[PDB]
Parts: sequence; structure tokens; C-alpha cells
Amino acid sequence: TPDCVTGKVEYTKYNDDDTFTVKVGDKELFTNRANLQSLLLSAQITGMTVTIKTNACHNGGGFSEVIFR
Amino acid sequence: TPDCVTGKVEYTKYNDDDTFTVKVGDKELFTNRANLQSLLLSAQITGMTVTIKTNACHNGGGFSEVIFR
Amino acid sequence: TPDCVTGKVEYTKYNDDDTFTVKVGDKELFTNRANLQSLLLSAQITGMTVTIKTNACHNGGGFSEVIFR
Amino acid sequence: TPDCVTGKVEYTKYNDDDTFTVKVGDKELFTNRANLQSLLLSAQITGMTVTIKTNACHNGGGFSEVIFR
Amino acid sequence: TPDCVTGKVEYTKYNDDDTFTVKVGDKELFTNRANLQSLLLSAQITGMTVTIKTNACHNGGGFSEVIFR
Ligand SMILES: OC[C@H]1O[C@H](O[C@@H]2[C@H](O)[C@@H](O)[C@H](O[C@H]3[C@H](O)[C@@H](O)[C@H](O)O[C@@H]3CO)O[C@@H]2CO)[C@H](O)[C@@H](O)[C@H]1O
Ligand SMILES: OC[C@H]1O[C@H](O[C@@H]2[C@H](O)[C@@H](O)[C@H](O[C@H]3[C@H](O)[C@@H](O)[C@H](O)O[C@@H]3CO)O[C@@H]2CO)[C@H](O)[C@@H](O)[C@H]1O
Ligand SMILES: OC[C@H]1O[C@H](O[C@@H]2[C@H](O)[C@@H](O)[C@H](O[C@H]3[C@H](O)[C@@H](O)[C@H](O)O[C@@H]3CO)O[C@@H]2CO)[C@H](O)[C@@H](O)[C@H]1O
Ligand SMILES: OC[C@H]1O[C@H](O[C@@H]2[C@H](O)[C@@H](O)[C@H](O[C@H]3[C@H](O)[C@@H](O)[C@H](O)O[C@@H]3CO)O[C@@H]2CO)[C@H](O)[C@@H](O)[C@H]1O
Ligand SMILES: OC[C@H]1O[C@H](O[C@@H]2[C@H](O)[C@@H](O)[C@H](O[C@H]3[C@H](O)[C@@H](O)[C@H](O)O[C@@H]3CO)O[C@@H]2CO)[C@H](O)[C@@H](O)[C@H]1O
Ligand SMILES: OC[C@H]1O[C@H](O[C@@H]2[C@H](O)[C@@H](O)[C@H](O)O[C@@H]2CO)[C@H](O)[C@@H](O)[C@H]1O
Repeated sequence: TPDCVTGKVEYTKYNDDDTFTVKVGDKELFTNRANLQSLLLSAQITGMTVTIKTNACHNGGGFSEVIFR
Repeated sequence: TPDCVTGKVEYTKYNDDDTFTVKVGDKELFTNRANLQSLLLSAQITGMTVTIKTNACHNGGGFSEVIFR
Repeated sequence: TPDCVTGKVEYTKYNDDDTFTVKVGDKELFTNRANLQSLLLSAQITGMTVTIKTNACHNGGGFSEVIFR
Repeated sequence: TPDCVTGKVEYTKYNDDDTFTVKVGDKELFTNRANLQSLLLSAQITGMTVTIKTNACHNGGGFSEVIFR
Repeated sequence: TPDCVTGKVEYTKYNDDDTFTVKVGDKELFTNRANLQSLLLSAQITGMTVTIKTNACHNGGGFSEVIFR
């Protein structure tokens, strides 16, 4: 799956349908994988660089793949 | 959904019916989403600014949407 | 529900029936709410003041309500 | 249940059958309680003293009771 | 089960099929055990040494056993 954005997590958002949004770089993206919610908030709190990989690389696009560095 | 309050979490409370209350700004609000309990206590501990979005923007009102910054 | 004890958590204990005991002030109290285990150990680690509310305010009494400050 | 060992946790191990081993003092002990995995790793990271109570107080013995201080 | 690699976690990756990859030493390995995701990210954040044990000790090999030190 191609790299879409790499950077520090700017903010996260819990959504009404239980999906989770993250803003990294210039994109707001969401995931429906519940296991990623605490992992991404941890990455946000500790200032980790993340790379999100998705073919839906546009604002509001979905993803499931993330690299934590 | 409109912004209701933005600020640091002043306290949280676990309730007898397993919902979770947070006090942000001048409002006490609750959520029935279990996944948000550890996320909100983490935001409280680390001093994150949160924005809660809800149409029930009054003391005792419910919410599911939260932005963590 | 009335306030029973307020203070820093002295110790916590996982029990054989999967309930969780906490010692705050002069009371040892337990809860059967699984969601509260990680929250209470976080409060213990970070030195938060907690208030436990319960009508069974005696050693070995049960509770479900907790305020984290 | 009697005290078996007290001390800082030296290491933990996730096992192939999803049980979790801890080494405290001179004993390696395991638990089948999933809820204890994150609690014990937190105790390890923060240097907490733990007391494990079990009647199977020997290397490879099972436990469910733990006091976190 | 034999030791395969020991070292600090270089990066972790959440995968599209909900497995989790870790790079330790010269190997990229994955696990299908959901409970290990938060444990491994905690080990990564805090700089813990981990040892992964697996008979599939090659890039892309699976594991379930991990020692955290
Ligand atoms: O978390 C939501 C969702 O994330 C992942 O899917 C993403 C989009 O939601 C999904 O529409 C997108 O599908 C692609 C196909 O991968 C591609 O082969 C096809 O040509 O175009 C569609 C539309 O762009 O894929 C992205 C991730 O690449 C995840 O796969 C999915 O299960 C779900 O978790
Ligand atoms: O966590 C509890 C609850 O939070 C969210 O719902 C909130 C209130 O509980 C709910 O009564 C409120 O209803 C709104 C309608 O959505 C809106 O269309 C109408 O105009 O006004 C009523 C009353 O304010 O909605 C808020 C959220 O804005 C969440 O949606 C719900 O599922 C549940 O989690
Ligand atoms: O986690 C265990 C338990 O905690 C909460 O209940 C507590 C006691 O376990 C319960 O026996 C006690 O019951 C009270 C009633 O609240 C009171 O109205 C009646 O007059 O006397 C009885 C006996 O003391 O209540 C406390 C909490 O105040 C929690 O409510 C319960 O669901 C369970 O989680
Ligand atoms: O996590 C595994 C297991 O831990 C607890 O049980 C422990 C041993 O696994 C179990 O074999 C042992 O049994 C005791 C009897 O309870 C006792 O009555 C008899 O005298 O001796 C045997 C052998 O030592 O008990 C220990 C705990 O003391 C936990 O109870 C069990 O449910 C399970 O979680
Ligand atoms: O998380 C994925 C997976 O990890 C563990 O299995 C690993 C490989 O996925 C599995 O193919 C491998 O099988 C071994 C046999 O157990 C062994 O008897 C034989 O000699 O070699 C094969 C191939 O290496 O085992 C490793 C772990 O050593 C875990 O056991 C499995 O349930 C699953 O979680
Ligand atoms: O305590 C060390 C070992 O724990 C686990 O095995 C225990 C127990 O020791 C053993 O006798 C029993 O057959 O299985 C238990 C787990 O269900 C691990 O599986 C071992 O690798 C040791 O770490």
C-alpha cells in the first residue's frame, strides 16, 4: 500500500460512528479499526513520527496501515 | 456537530451505570462510549486541550465526539 | 451517592474473583467494574487524588463511583 | 491466599497460549488472567513493588492475586 | 521456543489484516495476538529490550512469544 503522509499527529478525533480521525501532514484521515485508537493517541502524546499508508489519500480517506517510529 | 466546550479536563468521574463524566470549561458532560474512558483519562493526565462537540451542550448533556490536541 | 474517602491510592490488589481492591484513606474497598482497573492503577502511578463514593463505606465495601482529580 | 514473592518485576513474557509470565524475586510465575497483562507491564515499567499471592509458590506456578505498591 | 532476535524495537506497523509487525535487530516479524499490540508499542516508547522467540526466524516470520526487559 503506498505511503500517503508522514509526520507528527496534529490532533485526533473520536467520531459519532466510533471511527477515529487523525490529522497528519495536510490530511485528515479516519480508521475503523478500534485497536488503533489507543495506539494513535499514544503516538500523539509521545510525539512519534507516523506514516499512514492508504490508496484513499485525500481528506476524509480511510486507512488501516500505520508505521510508528 | 457544533463545538460545545474547549479546555483542559478538570476532573473525570466513573458513574454507576458505566458512563463517564468529564468536566471541561463550565460544563459537566457524559459519554456512554466505553472506548473513550482511557482516552479521556490520558488527556487529563497529560494536560491535553480537548474540544467536545455535542448538540446537548448543557450540564449533564451527553457526547460522543471529542478532539484531542 | 455520598463521598466515602478522598486521598491518594496507597495500593491496589487484583483479586481471585477478578474484582479489584483499592486502599484510599483508612478504607480498603473493592469494585467489580473491569473498566476501572486500568484507570485506578493509572491514578495510583501518577499520584492523582481520587474520591470514592459508596453507601458501603466500611472496610471490604463495594463501589462503582470514583472521581479522578 | 499466602504471599509467595515480593519485589520489582525483573522481566515479563507473553506465552504461546496467551498466558503471561512474570519473574519476581526468585520465581517465575504465570497468570491466565488477560486483564493483568497491561497492569503487570505498567508495574514493570514504573518500578512498582508487587506481591504475588499464590498457593502454587514454585517456578512455573500459576497466580491470580497481585498487590501493586 | 528458540530466541530469534534481541534488541530495542526500531519501528512497529499495524497491518491491513489486523496483525502487527515489529522490527527488532535485522528482522521484521509479525504477530496475530491482539493483546501484544499495546504491550509492544509501550516497549518501543520506553526503550525496553525485547527478545522474540520463534521457530520462524526469518523476515516476515510469525511469533507469539516475547520477553520484555
Ligand atoms: O479504515 C477504513 C478502511 O481503511 C482501509 O481502506 C481504505 C479505504 O477506506 C478504501 O476505500 C480503499 O480502497 C481502495 C482499494 O484499496 C484499491 O484497490 C481500489 O483501487 O480503490 C479503493 C478506493 O480507494 O483502501 C484504503 C486503504 O488503501 C482498509 O483497507 C479497510 O479495510 C478499512 O479498514
Ligand atoms: O454518549 C451519549 C450519547 O452522546 C451523543 O448524543 C448526544 C445526546 O445524548 C443526544 O441526546 C443528542 O441528541 C440530539 C440530536 O442528535 C439532534 O439531532 C437534535 O437536534 O438534538 C438532540 C438533543 O440535543 O445528541 C448528542 C450529540 O450531539 C451520541 O450521538 C449518542 O449516540 C450517545 O453516544
Ligand atoms: O462494585 C461492587 C458494587 O459497587 C456498588 O454498590 C455498593 C455495594 O456493593 C452495595 O451493596 C451497596 O448497596 C447499598 C445501596 O446502595 C443502598 O441504597 C441500600 O440502602 O443499602 C445497600 C447496602 O449497603 O451500594 C454500594 C454503592 O453505594 C455498585 O452500585 C454495584 O453495582 C456494584 O458495582
Ligand atoms: O492464573 C492461573 C490460575 O491461578 C490461580 O490458581 C493457582 C494455581 O494455578 C492453582 O493450581 C492453585 O491451586 C491450588 C488450590 O487452589 C488449593 O486449594 C490447593 O490446596 O492447592 C492447589 C495447588 O497449589 O491455586 C493457585 C492460586 O493459589 C487461580 O486461582 C486460578 O483460577 C487461575 O487463574
Ligand atoms: O503470530 C503468528 C503465529 O506465531 C506463532 O507461530 C510462528 C509461525 O507463525 C508458525 O508457522 C511456526 O510454526 C513452526 C512450528 O511450531 C514448529 O513445530 C516447526 O518446527 O516449525 C514451524 C515453522 O517455523 O511457529 C512460529 C512460532 O515458533 C504462534 O505459535 C502461532 O500460534 C501464531 O500466533
Ligand atoms: O511460569 C513459567 C512458564 O509459564 C508458562 O507455563 C505455565 C506452567 O509453567 C506450565 O507448567 C503449564 O504447563 O503451562 C503454564 C501456562 O499455561 C509458559 O508457557 C512457559 O513457557 C514458562 O514461561
